[PDB]
Amino acid sequence: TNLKADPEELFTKLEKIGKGSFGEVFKGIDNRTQKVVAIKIIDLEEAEDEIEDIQQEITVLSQCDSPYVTKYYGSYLKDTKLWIIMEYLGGGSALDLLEPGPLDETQIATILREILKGLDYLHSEKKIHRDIKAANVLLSEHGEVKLADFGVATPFWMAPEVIKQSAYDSKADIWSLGITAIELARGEPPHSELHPMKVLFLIPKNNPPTLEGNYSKPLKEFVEACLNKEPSFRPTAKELLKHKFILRNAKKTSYLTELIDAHHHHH
Ligand SMILES: Cc1cccc(-c2ccc(-c3cc4cnc(NCCCN5CCOCC5)nc4n(CCCCN)c3=O)c(Cl)c2)n1
Repeated sequence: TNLKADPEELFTKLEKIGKGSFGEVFKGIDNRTQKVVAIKIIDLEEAEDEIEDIQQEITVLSQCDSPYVTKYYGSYLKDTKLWIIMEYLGGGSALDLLEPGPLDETQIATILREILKGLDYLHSEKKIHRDIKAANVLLSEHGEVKLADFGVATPFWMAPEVIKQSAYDSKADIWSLGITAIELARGEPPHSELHPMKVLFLIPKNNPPTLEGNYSKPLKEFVEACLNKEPSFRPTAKELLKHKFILRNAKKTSYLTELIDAHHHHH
């Protein structure tokens, strides 16, 4: 992190665009390029126990160089405040884009395909995302789909072995992807009506969720593949990129601008 430069001279801070982990997130302008950025400001006086978690996510982001992972531009310390500068993605999150109404299976398949490309990248780099969910999938204004908000190394997207504090690996991300597929299809993850502490024992106790409703059998099978209780029975991200649901239904990401437009016109 840069300790000399004054982030308030380098960036113009604009409106809040999100409640982030450990701090609020603002739309900002890079004053030298006039590009829009996302700025997370964390008060390190008021968030002291979590500082190592913040450092860990910065480290992981700084090691990533993929079209499918939100870019990290650096961080600055001013008085007690840490400014973290990231790529601004103007389409908003996939969770945002569920608000006007249901996605169609081409949109679901396209978003899942792009998430899978990001997971393929991370897993090939021996990284685990750890918090795959629609709120952490961001779209550019062109429809590009990228991962953000890595989990630290709410239970609804957690694999059973993560909850049982077993040794887990990248297959935990594949379970979370299955939950995210249900969320993209239905609007909410399984058990969304229940208190989190009940969900904490239901996920290990119960059979895995299934996708309920009038969805194509390939989509239900995609979900069932990801949501195996046994991690070794879950496919890899590489394998899932060849799943018939993806191959039959995914299309150009640029088509997702229609989804972004529907969210803009809805508001
Ligand atoms: C602790 C730690 C360590 C290292 C890094 C970070 C860290 C994590 C995430 C981000 C972040 C980036 C980001 C980019 N673009 C966007 N666009 C939203 C546009 C919405 N508009 C609404 C109006 O209509 C148009 C669309 N939002 C971003 N958000 C907010 C959303 C988070 C979703 N989970 C970020 O939180 C940053 Cl900067 C740093 N954290």
